[PDB]
This record gives sequence, structure tokens and C-alpha cells, in this order.
Amino acid sequence: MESSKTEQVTGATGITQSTVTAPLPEAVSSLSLAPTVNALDPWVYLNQTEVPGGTFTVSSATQPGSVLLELEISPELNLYTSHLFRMYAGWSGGFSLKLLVAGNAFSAGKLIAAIIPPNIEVPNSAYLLTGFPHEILDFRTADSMEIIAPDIKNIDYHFRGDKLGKLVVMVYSPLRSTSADFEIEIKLTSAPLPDFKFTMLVPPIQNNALPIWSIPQAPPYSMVNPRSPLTPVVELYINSSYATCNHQLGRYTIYQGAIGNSTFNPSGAWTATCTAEAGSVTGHPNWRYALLDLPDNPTFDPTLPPVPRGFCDWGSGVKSGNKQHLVCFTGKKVEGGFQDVDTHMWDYGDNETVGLDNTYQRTIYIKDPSLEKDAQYLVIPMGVSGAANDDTVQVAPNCYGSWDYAPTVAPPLGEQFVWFRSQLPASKTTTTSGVNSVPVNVNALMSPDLMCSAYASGFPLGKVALLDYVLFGGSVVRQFKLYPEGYMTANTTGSNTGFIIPADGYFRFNSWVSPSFMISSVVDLNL
Amino acid sequence: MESSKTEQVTGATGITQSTVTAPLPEAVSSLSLAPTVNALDPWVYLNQTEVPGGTFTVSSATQPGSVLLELEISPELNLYTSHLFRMYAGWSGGFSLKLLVAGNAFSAGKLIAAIIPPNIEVPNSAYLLTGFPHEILDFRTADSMEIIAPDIKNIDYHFRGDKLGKLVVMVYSPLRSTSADFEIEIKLTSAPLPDFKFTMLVPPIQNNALPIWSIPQAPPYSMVNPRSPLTPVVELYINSSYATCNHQLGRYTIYQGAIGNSTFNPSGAWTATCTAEAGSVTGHPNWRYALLDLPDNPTFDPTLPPVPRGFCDWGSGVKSGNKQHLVCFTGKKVEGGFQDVDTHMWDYGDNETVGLDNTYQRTIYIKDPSLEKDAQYLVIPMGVSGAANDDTVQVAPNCYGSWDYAPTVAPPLGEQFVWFRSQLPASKTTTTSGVNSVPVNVNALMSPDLMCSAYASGFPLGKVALLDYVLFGGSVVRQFKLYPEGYMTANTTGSNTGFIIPADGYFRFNSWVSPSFMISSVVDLNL
Amino acid sequence: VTAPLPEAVSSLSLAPTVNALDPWVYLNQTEVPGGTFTVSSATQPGSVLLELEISPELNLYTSHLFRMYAGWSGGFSLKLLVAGNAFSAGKLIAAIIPPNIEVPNSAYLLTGFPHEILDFRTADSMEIIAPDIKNIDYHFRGDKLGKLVVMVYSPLRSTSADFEIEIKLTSAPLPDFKFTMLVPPIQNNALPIWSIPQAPPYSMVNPRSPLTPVVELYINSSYATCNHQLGRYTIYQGAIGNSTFNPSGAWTATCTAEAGSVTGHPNWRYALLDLPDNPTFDPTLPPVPRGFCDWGSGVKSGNKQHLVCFTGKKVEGGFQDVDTHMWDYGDNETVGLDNTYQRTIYIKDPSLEKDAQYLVIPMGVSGAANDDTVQVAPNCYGSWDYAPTVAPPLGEQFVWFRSQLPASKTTTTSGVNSVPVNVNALMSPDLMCSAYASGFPLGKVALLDYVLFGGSVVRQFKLYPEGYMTANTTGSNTGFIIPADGYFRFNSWVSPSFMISSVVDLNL
Amino acid sequence: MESSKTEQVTGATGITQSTVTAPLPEAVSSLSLAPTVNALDPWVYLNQTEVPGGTFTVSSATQPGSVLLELEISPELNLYTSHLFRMYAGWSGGFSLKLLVAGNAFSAGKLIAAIIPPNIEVPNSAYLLTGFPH
Repeated sequence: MESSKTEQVTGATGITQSTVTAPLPEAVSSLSLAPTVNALDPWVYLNQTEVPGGTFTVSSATQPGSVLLELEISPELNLYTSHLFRMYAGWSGGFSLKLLVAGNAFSAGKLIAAIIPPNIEVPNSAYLLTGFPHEILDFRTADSMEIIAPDIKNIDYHFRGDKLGKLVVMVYSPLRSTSADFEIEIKLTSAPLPDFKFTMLVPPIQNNALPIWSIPQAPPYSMVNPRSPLTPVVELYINSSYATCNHQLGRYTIYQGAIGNSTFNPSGAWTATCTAEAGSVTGHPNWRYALLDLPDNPTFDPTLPPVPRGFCDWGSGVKSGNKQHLVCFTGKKVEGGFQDVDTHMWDYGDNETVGLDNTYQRTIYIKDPSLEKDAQYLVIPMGVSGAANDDTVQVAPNCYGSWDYAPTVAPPLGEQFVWFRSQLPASKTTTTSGVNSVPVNVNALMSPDLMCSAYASGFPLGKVALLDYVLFGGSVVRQFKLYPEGYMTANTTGSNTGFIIPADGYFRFNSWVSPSFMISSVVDLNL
Repeated sequence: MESSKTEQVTGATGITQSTVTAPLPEAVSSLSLAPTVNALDPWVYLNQTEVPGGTFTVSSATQPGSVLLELEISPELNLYTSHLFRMYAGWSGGFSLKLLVAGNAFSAGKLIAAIIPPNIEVPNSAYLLTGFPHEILDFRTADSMEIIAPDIKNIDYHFRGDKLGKLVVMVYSPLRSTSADFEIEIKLTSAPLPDFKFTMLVPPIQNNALPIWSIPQAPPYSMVNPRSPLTPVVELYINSSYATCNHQLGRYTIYQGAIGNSTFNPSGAWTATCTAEAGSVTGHPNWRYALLDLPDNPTFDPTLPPVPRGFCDWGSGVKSGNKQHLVCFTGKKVEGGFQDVDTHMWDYGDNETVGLDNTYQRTIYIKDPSLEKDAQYLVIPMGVSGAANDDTVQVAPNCYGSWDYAPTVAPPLGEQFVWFRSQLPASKTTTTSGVNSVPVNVNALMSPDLMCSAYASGFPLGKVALLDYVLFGGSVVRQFKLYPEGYMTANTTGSNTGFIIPADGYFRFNSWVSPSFMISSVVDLNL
Repeated sequence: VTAPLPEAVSSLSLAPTVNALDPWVYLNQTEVPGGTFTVSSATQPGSVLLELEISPELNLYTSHLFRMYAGWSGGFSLKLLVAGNAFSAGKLIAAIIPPNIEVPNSAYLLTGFPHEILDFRTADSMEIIAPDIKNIDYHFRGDKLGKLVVMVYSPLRSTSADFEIEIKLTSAPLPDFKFTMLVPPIQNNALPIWSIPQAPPYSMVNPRSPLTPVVELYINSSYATCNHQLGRYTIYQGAIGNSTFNPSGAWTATCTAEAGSVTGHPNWRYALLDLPDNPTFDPTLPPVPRGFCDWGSGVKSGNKQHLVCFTGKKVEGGFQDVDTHMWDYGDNETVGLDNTYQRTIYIKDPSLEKDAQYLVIPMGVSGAANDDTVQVAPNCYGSWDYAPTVAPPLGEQFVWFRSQLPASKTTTTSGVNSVPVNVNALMSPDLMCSAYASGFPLGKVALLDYVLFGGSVVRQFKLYPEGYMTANTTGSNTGFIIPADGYFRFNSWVSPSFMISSVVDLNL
Repeated sequence: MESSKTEQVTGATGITQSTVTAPLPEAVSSLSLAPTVNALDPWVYLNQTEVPGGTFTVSSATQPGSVLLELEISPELNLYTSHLFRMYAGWSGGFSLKLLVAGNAFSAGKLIAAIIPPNIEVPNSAYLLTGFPH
């Protein structure tokens, strides 16, 4: 609206158009209540930089009414104002947003962008989006559109934590083309408007998310496996069958740290004790009941977890009488320690009854005919024995009550989880030792070591991290998405249950993307 | 020299003097070669902030000729220019440094400050310091002295990595007073001079040390013990006897990460294997020789470590035939794993010969009369047995060769180490199991979890970190110094070998201090 | 877009002499050495297509002159030549990186630097000026310099059938450019032009099988990687791994008999190679004598395949009754002592006298071995410097020097009956000889023309500084062979991402 | 360089460009040593004629670096000056050469032309050809 410029393409088979528009007038604050007004380096106003989570692709499949992009107008748009904002208490002013469109004269379709005031819901149809102040582009001639996005507020200047307006981009008319694999690419860049200002210098220690996250180059094999300490991580894994995870040990979150029953020192908390309560259950051998000790939950209330912190979540099976069991060290407690430590078979709760068969509680099986009454015993989970395989260990027992356990999660459609494997050694016995375990592999959703760095540099709100995985000195690079909930996903096309990736390491940070972002790189599982 | 101001104290029993001096004229660069000149927020020039490592105390014991303070003139002096410098490639300009002296009219003594040009050694006598451009203060009347410190250079503007001038402060005449516990306190504050400028905005990801270090509030008991995984850290420890450390597992450094034989995943690397080579040594039972496997050092060259990564460094003793030994799990390797895993006694190298008695090599003892020839075996260090106590485990075996092992370290005179303890459970046996371990405690210099955050935010060059340790909700606070070499020290006055500190946690960052800084808080070991 | 970063003119007031340039080199544009690259629909976003230091090497006239001077000062004016089309649309990014700053990893961090966006349909004839960010009043050779980086911003897409787009850069010194100090013209700059004396491949020696002339050049689909140790040469380092500049001279070796044996239908006796250059057998030096065989015979099948060799007992001033025996590396049934490049071997000799020197001439392989087994080399372990394994960029295949090895038969039970096989070497020392004179431009690859029938047929290969040649092939097959008439010719320097326009059809 | 002219194709789906360039300045001889200076029929200067051996075809197979055309600047370029030269002993002056290209707006590629001074070898790569005036 403010101005328009047209240029002829090379060869004179079309044109490109550059426009500047101000759909909503800007009201400039007088800043009369600001104790001090702090100016910016003048060169910051002249430097367009890419906006985090400001990229998307339009294909013939994309339908109108789906929100492709939604961003708040704040200092986080620009790379340098984001870094500067850590030294200040408040801010005021708008931004100039530039849409870059890679169009062509032999395509068809339209695009719409609009400004949403604060405290207004975003609609899900291009028809309603025309109610807002907006602008429309055509793929045949669009080259770059500059939007003078205003800073809508009812106060003199902003403190941290307010509600802010948004920019929304949507397809107005579907894309068409003779070629079946043509697609339009959209990118956003921003810079503060000349009237942008800061106020009230303060020491630079804030809770914001750093615009750039620095990841130490520690490789995966140098990281611990939460669900199987004492065994190093050997490779990364992708399985098509594993469409969900219900584990409670390898769960970490950006906001509230550990989740469910997880801990930051898996090796330290791997040990527990039981009291060997009376009672027994039937079987060809004789099985015994024991109640786990809860030092952190001395009074067995339903609010706190019912099992020792970070204890164990193998998962034996829905029903396995003489087929599958868990094997652990066990020894009677005496002064100064324990005596006669040897391998025994065990499991969770009773067998026949439901709700106690495979669940978290204090009740556990013991394969000890000579289990002394009301005496304390040691428990080192070790591994599994019988007919157990990888699948049985993968599925953890269910959780019940009101002790805010870790919720089950699934990947977005079209993506698959990435795991940390570990070879669990097999234990064999020739004499009458009692038990014989079998080889098996254990997977963990996430390791605390990787998430440790992320805590120092939090994630920007409503964004995920796109990471590069360098293996052969840069020749081979893989792309993963790291969600705040604490899992990694990859884009796949094939179907395989045994895909292996080396553990050379060197994780690298690429950029911030939306949760619905589609990874450009694709991992072919059929190979 | 430029100006002086005198004021009368309350009660008219003395005066205080404020002076501004420019001992060395400033040459202002024209910045003709700078592609862009970036200005600063004008309010940054008016904000004096404390200089990191800019505090010291003068007592009657302090003698002239000892360097109390030495700082480079760079953007790191000011809190805000340090944060701003991460966005830029170069800088140019001087600083104004203010000395604040807490003097009194009924004391005596003098103080001297000087400016050292680049590439000049700092002398160790006040007599030679008068050769430089300098200024002299008197404790009877000194209140605040402002120094216009110039930016001495022979280039148009600075890049990272140059040599810079320094400010040095020294006692000119010793302090005297009727009271025996009087002492003067000195502090430095700084702000850039009006001609300071930056140049060439670049994305803010640099290798500098952040002016403020943010420490996660994870308590010690949530951290792993490098020298004893599977046992949680239970308390912090101070011992007067332990005047040095020669360990090789709990060694981490700010610059080159792990040191000696340490690893970032102690639990994962705690396991090793041996080959059970031929030969034997005398004894009432029969002992056997075995050679440790080195997957990381397949060819046993003297350049690389001679033992498995992060394996074990207990330390049994200088000579213990039938008194002290190490006890571990052991089992013969078979397809899929190991069989007949049970506790056995072992040690390092042979017994009589020197250089192999207590040293790192592949040779180790095995307490297995039926040790099969040239067969692989598992080794889980577990613990100790016999007459071993805390002292024996504390002293690790020596290291020889040219495999850049971890050097031995000692605390500065008047300070003591702070350790991480862990109760090692005792293993008892009633039947003919073979061995019986004893309770013992294990100490580690540092845990990787604490150092993990420090890697993200490096230390400023030539500085140590002063940390606050909050225990009872802020009521009780302890002060420790964290050195880049990777150990913590505390100021003590008493003499005790069993001082215990809880593990409530909540480490906090206070400020940057010099290595010779003396902690104000004192821990009384006699209580 | 014309000038991402301002260019600050230096007065050169500290230079002892200010040496002016010919006024006419300022006026006309020339192609930038190594400034050519191509964009394809398969190119991934965020991948660096071109990286150049702002230096006198951006122009071939100033590059030639710079061999004669010790200092310089000033920037350059670049012009962009795009061979686009009407159907394809994409977008590029060009940025200036100040000296002492690391190059970013992703396109979104690159936008932090001074930059500007190119659109394929309007990019042609765009002009960019590259300033030089300097510390001193002028540069000394060996300083750290700013650099220009070009990266894919939006991937190339086409409405119609896809076309590749080829990009060229031309440059000329900016009017303030000047030299200084006038030193003799033997400085260390890489010459903008490389002159290759004419030498047909069959006139070159085959390092991995001397005594057999190179018969023809070879391209195979299956051979995806090379792990050889003999035919490895590098312009920066010279001979790599266990290579030598005199393959025939180092072919012969000797070994000393060892105690023991192993199991076999006949008897398998031990031997131990001599190491004149490694007397103490320390871990940091090669385990085997320089230039010795690196053929592989099966991963573990010590009995199915066998290497063969002439062997004779040591005698004063010579050797006696040399005859053909079998041999192989390592003791077999072991990870580190089987099919491994190390000094322990065994010989098929019924009676091998202990602690006696013996000849070892690798000759040829026998048994069930075929050329596929021969090419795979024994693995290397230890701390000594061994040649890294290499693979060509996706879409390209190696070009090998091929030699044919005659077989050997016998009526009498002399011990063996060798099998005819073919030998391949990735590089030959003779071709590298010339390159050492003229260095390669930093991080650039030589594009060579191989013309055969008096100009009628021309093949295009890329020679990498690591020491291998590759060809772009639409098809991939095992049996394709190029004649050996020869006459290599130098074409230009290209970026390693460049894709050869000329294509070789292998399936047909 | 001297001038450029642009025209729209029929249907307005592209353009055609006609240019006049003088990459190397001409030095005009004073002819002070010539016993006689003989002029030409003025109509000969206005008659473009095809140059012998001045035709070639570019296909997708043709590769850069191959010399498609190489001609000496002499009276043999023009049909009438070639016939006239038989009556004379000497000559002096340059020529105007016109390249006619049958292009189309829906193709791609580029072409380069250069002037080689006497006693200089012709290179076999477009990269080196940019060294000459072109």
C-alpha cells in the first residue's frame, strides 16, 4: 500500500514485485513514564535476520485454512534485539517483517498474511482471516513483501510477561503446477523499526531462552543410559513398531526437570531394598512377597510415588508364569552391609490379580524359598531371564493412582522416535546357582547428559530444536527434532524394525522450528 | 593531577580526599580502518560496576612488594561492555577505574598503583614500581581515586587475542594501628571512557567467559561419584591429613575436559575385562596373573594410557601380602555373556617387584585357583577387603611412563580440599563363597555434573569462582573456591579429620576472585 | 546488495614502496579461479557451495602478479553470471565473514553476518563488492583473511522438467588495490594456471602392480570406496600411508623365519618381515616395509585364496634356488592377526629353516581369488599413519589405472598354479609430478580434459588434492573401460561441489 | 558496450537484443609510407556477406572448451574485398563482424567470443579465454 516496485525477470518471461504495506497504523508511545530511554546501535536497524521458526513449504497437498506460521511481535524476532533484551527491563516499538517467496511465472495460487491483536483467538479458515487487517500475494509474481508490524499495547512500555499481537500466514488459494513435485518456499526476516527503544539497564541474568544454543561435542557413547546403567550406549535406534513410550525413568523435561520416577543420577539410585513381608503365591517352586522401602515416602500416601526413586521399569509381560521373569542380586541385610549376595528371580506384584500383575507398587515377587520373615534385603535389578525378548522389556508396566506419573507419548504422524541402545550382558551358571539370564537390549528415550546443557539455555516458548548429527567428519549429516517434552524424532519413509545409526556423535544446533515443521532430510529405513 | 576535592568528615576529626588522575596520556584512535563504528547506549558510560577479582584486604601482616591486584584493560572490566562484546568483532578505547578505600584518620601507611604497558613483566617491589607512571595514596585521608586508564596499542583497533596493558596495586608503606585487628578494604569499579567504541556486529556466539555464571540448583546427592558409582553421594568432607590428591578418575578441567583416566560416564566405563595370561606368584593360596584389555589402545604404546578408560583407582597399599586386597566380581566369558559370576580378590601388578607393585599397567592379580589359560574374564571392582581402611583407599597407585597422566595437586597454604563421600556397602558371606569385604568410604575430588554447567560458561582467564553453599533455607551459608583445575577448597582454622557437611545443596555463584583471594567466611574444624 | 559491508580505503602510508598496477587490469573482468559451481534440485539447503578468501587470488592477473610481491591492500568487485531458465525458481545467500570468525553451520546463522539474498530469476549480472577487513595498514602474506561464503537458501525447484543451473563469477581489482615490496617471483602462491606435460597413462607406472604396463583406465559400479595403502599420493604431503615414489625399487622385500606353524592340509610355516626403517618396531611407525604388497585375499578364507611369491634362501651375496610358494598375511582365525597389514605372515614351505633370511616377491594371487577380492586391502590398526578410506561424492565414480597380471603354471609340483587377475590403482606418481610445482588453490579441485581420438572425443574428470580422480556418470556399471591413448589437459579450477556437464553412460 | 538495442518478440513472450561492442580499441594507421592510397567503392562498406567457414551448430552434446570457430582478420573475410585484393599489393584496416544467433526464450546457455593478437596460441578452455578482450 505504501509503495510498490516491479522488475522484469531475466529473459523477460515474467515479473517480480516488491511491496511495502502497513495494514494497521502504528501508534508511537511518548515514553513519558520511562525513567530512562536507552537507544540502540544504529546498525541494528539495518540488519534483517532470519526469524526463529520462520520457514515452511507449500505443496499441492497443503490446503487453505491450515495455519502455516504464527509468531508474536516481540524482541525475540531479531537475533540482536533478543541478545540485547537480557540487559534491560522493558521495551517498546514495532518491527518490519519481510516475507521472501520463491515463486515462478508458470504456477498458480495465492497467500494471505494478517495481524491478530492481543487476546484474540486465531481462526482456522482463510475466509475469517480476511476480517483482520491483511495482505494477499500471488505466487506468479511475488518476490518480497515487507509488513510494518505495529506494537499493539495499552501501556506506556512493556515488562516481561504481557500478551502480544501475532502475525499469521495461510494459504488463500491452493498451489497448482504442471510438475507434480513443485513447491513454494517461504522465509521471514525481521529488524526493529526506527522507533524501537529499551529502558532500565539491569544485570544480564534473565530466564529468557538464548537465541543460540551451544551444545558440547560429547558423543552419545560418553553418555549414561537411564534405564540400564553400567552398560555404555552403543548406537542410536529407530523402530517402526514402537509407536509410543510409557517409560518412567528416562523422562526429562525442559521446564520441570525430571518427570515421573526419573533421576539425574541413575547409577546412584539403581539400588533399592525390600522388607520380605509374609505371604506367598503358588508355583512349581515357592515364590514370596516383599514390600519395597520408600525412604522418600515414609507414609504410603497416594500423592507421592509408590516406588523408590529411579528404581526400575523393565516390564516383564502381561502374563508370564513360568516363561519370563526379572533377575536381580539379593542378599540379607546384616551389620555393616549384606551377606550371601547372589542372583534371584523376581517380578512386580502378584500374578493372577489385575491391577497388581504389572504395575508400580511396593509388592514384588522373590524367588527365595528361604526368605526370612520381616528382614531387609538388597535388590540390584541386573537383567531378565526366561522367554523375555526386546519387545517385552520395551513395554513398561502401567501406573495408577494420583502420583503425577509420566504420561505416555507418541510421535507426530510421519515421524519416529530415536532411542539409545545398550547391550545387556547375559549371565550364565553351570552349578546350582539358580538362574540363567539371556542377552537383551534396552532403549531409553533420552539421557540426562544431553538435556543438562539445554537447562542452562532454555527453549524459546512454543518452539522445538532442529539438530544436526555429524558422523563421518561432516560428509554424512542427519537431522533430528528435539522436543521440550524430552524425546527426539526423525523423518522416515521406509519400514524397518532394525535401523542402526553409529554413535560417533558431535551433536550440532541448526535452528528453532515449529512443532509441525517437516524435516528436509529423510531417513530411508528400507536400506 | 587533573583535579582534587577535599571534604570534612562528620565531627571534624579528619578529612577525605577524592582525586582524578591521568598518569599516562591517552592517544585517541581515528578508527579510519574500521568498516563500521558502532556506538554504545549512552547510559553505559555513567554506570560504575564492580570489577571481577577486584577486591583485597590489607592487614598489618601484608608486606610491600607483594602484588595485591593485577588486571588487564579490556571490555571484561565492566559488566555491560563484557556482555555487549559478544555481538562484535573488535573494540577500541580506554576505561576509568575507581579505587575505593575504607581508610581512617588514626592509621598509617601508603598505597601505590601503576600502569604496565603490554609485553612488560610485572616487578615484585614497590621500589621498581615507581619507574612506571603511578600514583600514591595515604590511608589516613584516602577515600576514592579515579584513574583514567588508557588503551595502549599500536593498531587501529583490537581483535580478540592481543596483548594488553595492566593495572597493578601494591603496598607502598606497611599498615600500622593501635588495634591489632584493623585492616583496610580495597575495591575497584570501572566504566568505559566516552571514546570507547565497538565495530562489526556478528552473531553472538563466542568463546569468551560469561560475566555471570548460572548454576543449576541440583543438590550434591543428585550427583554421581566418579570413584564409586552405584553409591549416592551422602555428604561433603574436609580432612586435614589429606594435603594432596593423586587420583585419576575424578579429574576434570575447564579447558581440556577430562584429565588422566577420567570419563563423563563413570557408571558406563566401570567395567573391564582381562585375558588371564600364564604365570603365577607365591602365596598361601594360589594367585594368578592377567593382562587387562585395552580396546582404545590396541597396540600397547607408551603414548596412550595403559589401562582401560575410567577403570579403577582404589589403591590397596605400598605392601600388603595377606592384609589388604581388592575384591571384584569375576566370570569366564562365554557366548552371549559370562557364567559363574562371583566375588574374588585381586590387586594391581605383582607384589615383591617395584614399579609393578602399585602402578597402572595391564598386569593384575586374580584370586582364582582354577583360572583357565588365555580366556577372557569380567571384572567389576566392587570394593575392598582385609585390613584396608579409608586412608589406604584415599592414596591411589603411582603412574609412570609418558601417557600424560593427571598431575598431583595440593591446596594453597591455609586451605583444605572439599570431597564427596559415599558409603560403600560391605559384602559378607557365610558359606564357602571365598571373600568378605569390609565397610569403607570413598572420596572424589569433583563430580562431572557440577563441571558440566561450567563448560557452557567458561571461566574468565586467570580467575577462580567463589561459590555460596546454602543449606538451611539461607540461614547457614558456606563459601568455597572452585579452581579451573577442578577442585574445591575452603578456609579453615582448626584441626580435625572428620568434619561433615550436609548435602542439602543449592550451589550459588557469588563472584570471580583471584587465586590468592582469602575467603571471608571461616570454617572452624574444632567444632 | 551491491555492498553488504562498506570498504575502507587505506592510505598505505607505512609501506616502504607503493607499487601500482597496469591501468588496464582494473578495466576488464576475468573469471575467478575456482569461482564456478552448480545448483541442482538434489542440493540440500544450508550446504556451502563456494568459499573464497578475499585475496589477490580472486583474479588471475593479480594472482599471477602476486608471486612477485610481499604485501597487498584493497578489495575486489565481483559480478555474477547465471545460466538460468524460465521454469525454475530458487534463492541463494552470499555473506562476508570477518577474519578470525568461524564460518556458520546453517543458513539461519549466516544471516547474522552482512549478506544479501539472490533470486535465480533476477540474479544474472548482479554485482557484489568484496571488501578486505584489515588489521595493519597492509597485509603480509600468511595473515588471516575474511572470506565470502555462498549457500543455498531456498532449494531449486522447477515447474517443468528440472534443469541444473551453472554459476560463474568474474572479478577485477577495486581502484584502491595496490602491491608492495617487489620480491623474487618464486613465492608460495598457487599459480592460476596449471601446465601438464603430455604423458599417456600407459607411459605411467602402476604403483600397485609394477612390471605390468597400465593397459587402460577403468570405471566400476561396485567399487564404492578405496582403502589401499600403495597408490596414495597427496599434493600437500606427497606419499601417503605406505606409498613410495619408486614402486618397482621397493617391490622386493625379505623376511626371517619364525618358530611355530599352524594347521593346514600341507604345512603352513611362519615368517616375519624385516623393517629396515623401523629397527625397534615401535608402534608409531609402519608395521611393514615401505612399498610392500597390499592385496587382499578373502576376509578369513586362508585356504581358499592364497597370495603367491618367489622365495629363496639367503646366501652370501645373493639368494639360492628361488621358486614359487604360497603365502598370506597373519596367522588366520584372528581379528588383528588375520587379513591385517602387519609384519606377521606365513609361507607354504614344507621345510623352512629357522632364523634364515628369505626373499618375498608378491608376484600374483592364486586359488579361488578374483579381482574383486584383490582390490579389498587388508585392514590397518595401530597408531602409525595409514591412508584414510575415501569415497567419491554422491553421483560420481572413481577412475582407476588398470593393469593385467599374467598367470603362472607348472607341470612339476613347484608349489602353485597362479590365476590371471586384473589390478587397479587409484593414482600414479607420474601424474602428480607436475602438480608439486604449481600448488592447488585452497580447497579447490582441478577439472581435467582427457582427449583421445585427436580431438574427436573428450572426457572430463575431477582430480582431487587428496589424490583420486572421479567422473560423473548417468549409468553405473562394472565393465566400462576408457582407452589409454592419453593426453591429459587442464581445463580450470572448480568448487568440490561442481557437477561435470559431460556425462559418461555406463549401463550402455 | 558502444550501444545496445532491445526489441519485443511477436506475442510478447521474450525479447531480442542487438549490441555493438569494441572490446579492443582500433589504432588507425596514417599510411604515411604508402606510395598511393586506393579507395574502395563506397557500396562495399554497406554489404554484409557470409564469411567462408563461418557456420556451426551447438547441441546439448557440445562441451565448453572446444573451439567452434577460428578466423583471421584479413581481406578474405568479405566476398568483395577478397576479389579486389587480387589487383593490389597491400592493405590496411579492420572489419566489422556480425554474429547471428537463432535463440529462443525457453532455452539456457551462454556463448563467448574473443580476439587473439598475432603470434599467440589459442587456449582450449573458456576459463582462459576470459583473459583476452571478449
